Amino acid sequence: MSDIFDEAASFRSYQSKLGRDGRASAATATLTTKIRIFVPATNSPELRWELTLFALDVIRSPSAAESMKIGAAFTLISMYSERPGALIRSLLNDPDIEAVIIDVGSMLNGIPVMERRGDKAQEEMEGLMRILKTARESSKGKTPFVDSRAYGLRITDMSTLVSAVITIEAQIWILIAKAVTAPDTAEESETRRWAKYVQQKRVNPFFALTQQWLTEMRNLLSQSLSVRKFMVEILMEVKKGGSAKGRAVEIISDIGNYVEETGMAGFFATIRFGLETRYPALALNEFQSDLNTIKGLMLLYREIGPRAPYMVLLEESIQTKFAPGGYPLLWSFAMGVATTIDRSMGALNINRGYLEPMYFRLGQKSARHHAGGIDQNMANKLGLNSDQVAELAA
Amino acid sequence: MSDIFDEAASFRSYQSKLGRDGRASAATATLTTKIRIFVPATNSPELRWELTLFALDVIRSPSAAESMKIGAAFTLISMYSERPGALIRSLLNDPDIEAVIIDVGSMLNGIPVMERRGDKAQEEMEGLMRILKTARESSKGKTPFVDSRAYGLRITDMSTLVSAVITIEAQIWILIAKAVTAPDTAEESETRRWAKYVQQKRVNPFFALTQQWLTEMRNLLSQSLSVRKFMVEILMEVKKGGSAKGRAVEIISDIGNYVEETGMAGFFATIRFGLETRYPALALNEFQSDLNTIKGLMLLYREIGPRAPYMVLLEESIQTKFAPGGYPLLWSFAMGVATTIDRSMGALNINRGYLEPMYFRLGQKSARHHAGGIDQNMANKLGLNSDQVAELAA
Amino acid sequence: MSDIFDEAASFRSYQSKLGRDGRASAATATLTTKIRIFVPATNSPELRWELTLFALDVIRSPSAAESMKIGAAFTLISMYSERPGALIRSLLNDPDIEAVIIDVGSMLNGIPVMERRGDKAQEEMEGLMRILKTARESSKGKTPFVDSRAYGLRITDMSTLVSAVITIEAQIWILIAKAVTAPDTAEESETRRWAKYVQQKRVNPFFALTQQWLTEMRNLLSQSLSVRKFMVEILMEVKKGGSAKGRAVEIISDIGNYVEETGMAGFFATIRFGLETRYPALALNEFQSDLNTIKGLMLLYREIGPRAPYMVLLEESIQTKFAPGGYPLLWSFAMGVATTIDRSMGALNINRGYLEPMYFRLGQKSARHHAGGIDQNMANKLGLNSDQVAELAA
Amino acid sequence: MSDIFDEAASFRSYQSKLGRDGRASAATATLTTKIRIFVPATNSPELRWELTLFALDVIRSPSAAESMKIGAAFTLISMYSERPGALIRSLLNDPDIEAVIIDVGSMLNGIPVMERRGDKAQEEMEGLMRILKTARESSKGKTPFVDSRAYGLRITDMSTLVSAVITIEAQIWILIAKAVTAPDTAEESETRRWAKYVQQKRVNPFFALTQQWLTEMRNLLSQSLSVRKFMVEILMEVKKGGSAKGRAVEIISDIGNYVEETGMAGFFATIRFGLETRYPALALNEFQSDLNTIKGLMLLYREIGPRAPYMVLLEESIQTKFAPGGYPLLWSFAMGVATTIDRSMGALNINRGYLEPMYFRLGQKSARHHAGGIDQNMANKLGLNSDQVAELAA
RNA sequence: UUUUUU
RNA sequence: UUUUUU
RNA sequence: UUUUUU
RNA sequence: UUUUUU
RNA sequence: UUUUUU
RNA sequence: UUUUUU
Repeated sequence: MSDIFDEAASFRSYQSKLGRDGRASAATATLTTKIRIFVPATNSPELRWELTLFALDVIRSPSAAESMKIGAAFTLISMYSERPGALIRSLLNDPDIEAVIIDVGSMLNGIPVMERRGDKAQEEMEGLMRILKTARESSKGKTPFVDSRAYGLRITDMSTLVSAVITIEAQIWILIAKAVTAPDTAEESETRRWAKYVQQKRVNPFFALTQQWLTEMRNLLSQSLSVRKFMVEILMEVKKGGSAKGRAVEIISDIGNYVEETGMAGFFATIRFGLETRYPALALNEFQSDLNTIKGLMLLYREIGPRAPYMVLLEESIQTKFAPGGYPLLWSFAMGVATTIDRSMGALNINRGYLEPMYFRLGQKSARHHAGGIDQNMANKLGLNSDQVAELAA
Repeated sequence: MSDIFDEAASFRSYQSKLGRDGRASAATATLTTKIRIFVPATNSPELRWELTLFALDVIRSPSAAESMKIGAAFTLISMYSERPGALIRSLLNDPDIEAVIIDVGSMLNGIPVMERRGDKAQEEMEGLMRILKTARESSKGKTPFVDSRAYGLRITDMSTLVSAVITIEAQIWILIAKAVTAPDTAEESETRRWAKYVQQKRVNPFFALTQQWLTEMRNLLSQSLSVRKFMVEILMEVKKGGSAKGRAVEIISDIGNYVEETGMAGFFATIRFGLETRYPALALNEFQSDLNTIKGLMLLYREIGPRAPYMVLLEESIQTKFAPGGYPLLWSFAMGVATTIDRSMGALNINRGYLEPMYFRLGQKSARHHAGGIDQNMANKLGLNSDQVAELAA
Repeated sequence: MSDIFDEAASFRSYQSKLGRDGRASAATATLTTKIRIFVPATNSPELRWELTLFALDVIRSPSAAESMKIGAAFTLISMYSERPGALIRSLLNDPDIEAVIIDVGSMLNGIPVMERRGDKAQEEMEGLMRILKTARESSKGKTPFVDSRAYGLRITDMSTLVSAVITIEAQIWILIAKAVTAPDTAEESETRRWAKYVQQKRVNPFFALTQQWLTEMRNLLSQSLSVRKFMVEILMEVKKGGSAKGRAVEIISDIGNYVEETGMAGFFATIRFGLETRYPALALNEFQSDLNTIKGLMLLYREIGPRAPYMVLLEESIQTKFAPGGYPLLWSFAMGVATTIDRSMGALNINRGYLEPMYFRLGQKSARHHAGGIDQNMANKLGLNSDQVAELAA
Repeated sequence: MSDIFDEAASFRSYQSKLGRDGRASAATATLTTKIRIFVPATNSPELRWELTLFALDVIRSPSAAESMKIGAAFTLISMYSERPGALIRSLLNDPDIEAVIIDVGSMLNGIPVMERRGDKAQEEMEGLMRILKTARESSKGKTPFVDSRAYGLRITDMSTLVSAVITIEAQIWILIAKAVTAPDTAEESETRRWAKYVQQKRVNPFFALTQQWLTEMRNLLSQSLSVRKFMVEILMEVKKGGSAKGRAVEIISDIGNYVEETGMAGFFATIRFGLETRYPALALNEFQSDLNTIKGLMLLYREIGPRAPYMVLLEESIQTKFAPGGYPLLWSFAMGVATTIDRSMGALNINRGYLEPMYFRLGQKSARHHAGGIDQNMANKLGLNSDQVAELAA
């Protein structure tokens, strides 16, 4: 009767937020891994330049352990800040890892431990020398930068160090946009971002890393989750306005503008196209369940919080519920109308197992052959029937 | 049902202002660069004239470091004020740089440090002499001014110094309008502004810098963000009325009238043409999402504050969300009707990847062949059907 | 009549807080002096030990400039903190001086500048070498510590460094109690404090500086006001409870317990003895004005704020109004009863020009020969007349 | 007039809580020392017995570093708990030190590191062997226990291990009562406590450590503040009732009953004797200031919190204000009446510099020759005048 | 600063 | 201005 | 700490 | 930017 | 990202 | 799970 079909809606709403309530216990505590991070102790430009060169070499090194690579990545990311240790310690929310901040102090060819020399330090020094030697020998004499003069470059001016560091941060931060979604199909959007930032003169093109180093760093970023979590935390903190933003922070926020809502193109495309742009072909007895699921998904997305856009980057378990597969019909309709309407829509790889070609064809027809689609008109267009006819005439 | 398609609007509104709340921490502090600024200590016209000649030479100098160029630019901009040091210190909001104000004191061919002569001063003196020599030799004997007599000119009268300084400030401030949007396509609007100010007799044409110096200064301004931030802060402070405005301040505000809303022509054109000038072809099921996005953008623009018009100049990350690409359909419609209606509209370079030629054609037709477009008439024009027919007859 | 003698009280109350209202302008800005502070960049014990040895040598050095001595003192005081630069920058309220924090980085015999070596650094290195040589030659081969082995001691363990640093901070902080009140008559209370802290095992007596170095440091502390202001700010910050206190902080607070209310023994003795311990000889027509002045002084002291106890250390101008001389009669009475009652009271040098021997004799008599002094008894001692007689019998 | 002498009370009350308000900053952060703690990983009795034997040897060792001694003490104290690591981590509030909990795992003659054997482990093994050898050689073949058979004793039963561990904890916890007050004058009250616990059969006398080991451990406890802080935290946590108490916890609480209010005998004796036991000789114009100070001290003690009784153990700076010296007159009176009344009172060493023999004699007379001291009688003893006379007749 | 008993 | 004890 | 009666 | 009348 | 006029 | 544009 009347009561049923509403009890169903309440049941689905309750099932969506079924057990996602309360607070968990500390028993489910992940084992922690020690990660050694080399941060610059002082503000001298030469020390910071040598440190970032060392971090580039370590990241490029093939014999480097994963923990050393994560340490080098953390050193690189926090290089712009005047207090990298404070930035790392105050913007770390990774239960998987524990970070031991190490102030570099002075600067040799590698790093001088300067803590009980001879006792448990010489082995670390030889290890760092081996890492550097393997990094330099692995490449065919090619420096990490696309320009050989950028590697063996002496930096003593603060402005030059700042420019080079900003360029390195920009080139690193380009990769996060398509690091886990489709790392193989990258180097096109990344090149577009690099060209955009070069044309804006925000980055000096002299310090441009080669594509081999970029591929290695992207592979490291995709393999590791702690680096992604740290960078997402940095993005969230920068997104919060209120204070003055520096050049590095502004570049990071501009990149995060592209980073947001990555890996969830299906859901947002479904929203924008199938749900909005109201077409008379919506209520047809095969889209009502999908509409209810979509509404529940919007409520869940609002409930998640500030980490919702970067759900794929943090690899949230909630992301699976957002993926198409629970609403294949409306999703297929929406991507059909998207591919017919948006030219850019159509390069997306959507050869899934629930394509529903009938509904894709229905959406394709609904986009063009359906009708002009005159929605409720606040202004009284009494004589616009001929206008609608002319618009549909194309 | 009824509830859906409104939950969507609330979801998009919440997603727009998703994480832009709260206050950030001091951990994300950009590394600061020392910038040396030479300000005139006294009000003697000869000292100020020599100082601005030195600043012109330093800016024109090719061997000058970037920090020295920024110092010379800051010296030039604050030259009009009777207390340049106070103006710089009370109108600086650049976290990227720290300014060390240096009172010039006396005036030699370069600048006399007059602080422990011999100790850490002789090297600076030789450096300044090298800068001046390189600046003079780099040009083919051409002075920065278009008139050779304007360079080696003795100034002892306050009025002549004021006139020359005002001319230099005007010619510098013309460049900010098209410094980052399209610096290459400049020298047309800049020449138009210069002709306008010459015809108004606000600037004395004798102190007219050559186009080579203007190109060098524009390149420096585009490369550097601190100078842009300082000049935008000056524009914002001058825009606030209430006090008496001097000739320099009035010229600066008149230039800022053109400076405002630069680099965002797409968004404002979309507003003015597609949104306003209500055409019966608006509600057609492919513009509703764009309308919602545009409304959210207006709310965001109102929320930003007084820095909203100069978003491109400060290179805000929020500017990316305002750029066309998130609403290509309504944007294309609006630029179509603009190019058909506004003659000046059409010189804009809009060969983007989301042009949507079908909607551009639809807007072109909507501008002329659609209808006369009679909106709600407060006055009862019962007999104006023939008037509308005659108006449409063209 | 009745109205008069109350208008007088209101007049004196208004005269006390006559012009101490409103906010001052920035025109009265003291000229600032640059002070170079060498802080340890890292946490390595050897670097910190070498740095504090260098600071001890600089303080002991006779050829050192005053600014260098203040820098060495600031380096010494903030040595215990893990972030000396942050502690100095967040606890500095000295308009007289500006502090340029310098991270030491590495550690040579002196300090390596490690910033454009050769350019404006070699002269500083030779200056530091001259400072060290003069410091070592000035003494008759005597190390700053009372033990010659404590100077040329290698420190690699964190615990030993912490113990030595705590001892040095304690021995430095003993001097502030009697640095400006009576520096010449010191070395008795200072020795008592040192013995107290040795018996408590809070300080290791091996790192005990000689008395010559202590005298030099006390002279430097008395000469300089910025060091006193910084140490008073540290005392005020430590006094505020709420957080966990370390060994250094606990020692500093324990010393500040003695530091408080220094240099104002006359006023507080007058309060405690003349005002409290109510004697029938108070209201005698020569103490009413002094009572009114004392009440006004209490109101002023409450109004001053948290800096009231350390008024002599900061050399407040308000301290002059608190000194005896505006109420010599009641002050003389109070010191008379104090010298008769308190055995320790009597070592105070009070041979002032307003001693009023008649009132001193009156107080001496009031202490003993006056009466037993039975105040209002809450418990009804109906039979205690004989008890009072026996008590007065002595 | 009437207003004065109350403004004085308000002034003293405000001066007592002068600057003890607000929250301190993190700039005043003490440097932290790494402390290595060896905790038993499993519950096997043999492993725990070997671990506590090793800790006893390390504490007795003269060549052991202070950090190793603190680690051994922490291992000993938390030995009773089934999860020593959790107990240490959840009951540590020492900003001076950082604790790195180390699970022992297996058990060799010393401790097997069992973490990358050969790499940075062999040196630690040789160090532990040297520590054990020096500990065994330093003594004249004397085991830490008073019985030679208790050292080389095999423990495989859980009950025997529990009994031995409880005995060791008891003998360690006896020392805290007089570790910092008068460690030299100990071994009398400690022997009395040991005899009390032996007569109660709570501790098995077979595991009785020799007096040399007890003296060494007491010296270590007096030297170190972190161990005292940890043990005081344990005492505070145990004092909070509500849960079931084990034998070790009950013994610890019984010992803490004696531990409480240590090192503050002067203040509490002054309270109990001078303030309570109301004598007609109180209000005599030389005790009113002391009464006000005592009231302020009671308010401060109530305001301090649960850490108030163990103020001397934590070496609070607030303890100095509680010590006699700010109220020598009432203190002398109270100790006089105490020495006349309480037989145990009189062994206290009170040969201070502010004894005031006149007031001590006055208190001695007030105790006996003053009067019977009949206070307000709720029951109407109309005929008890002869009873009071007989009571005074003695 | 502290030196009792409990 | 200041010269004790704590 | 405790040493009665009940 | 401005180019009338008043 | 941006390329008009004002 | 993901593969557009921005």
